[PDB]
Amino acid sequence: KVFGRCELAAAMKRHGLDNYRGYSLGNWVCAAKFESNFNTQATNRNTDGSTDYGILQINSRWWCNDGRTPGSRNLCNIPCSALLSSDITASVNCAKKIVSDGNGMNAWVAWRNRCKGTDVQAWIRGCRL
Ligand code: NA
Repeated sequence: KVFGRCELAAAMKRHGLDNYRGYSLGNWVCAAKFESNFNTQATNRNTDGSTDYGILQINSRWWCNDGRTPGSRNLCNIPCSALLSSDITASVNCAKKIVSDGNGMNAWVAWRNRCKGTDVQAWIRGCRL
């Protein structure tokens, strides 16, 4: 599923991402925009052999299990395929774990390089939230 901007914002808010760890909803929408283009099925292989999965491109080295990342942890205790569902619940729960790990949303390279410090409120403009 490819979410619309306001649809994803509303789903993220319902799942409790708005202001989670102090990151406004727009930060999460922006991160999903630049990580996956709002596509829940986005997968991207990294050179170290891990893969990023889903709307928030959660990595298989630490957070999910994909059975093909030797030496990997599965801290969200979830199959990586579950981060590709049209229902983003699993991705959000895992992102909550990720953003609490120490470096906040800097865990997402696209958020740090394309969202951090920008007018992230633009990402929720016009949404009935
Ligand atoms: Na893993």
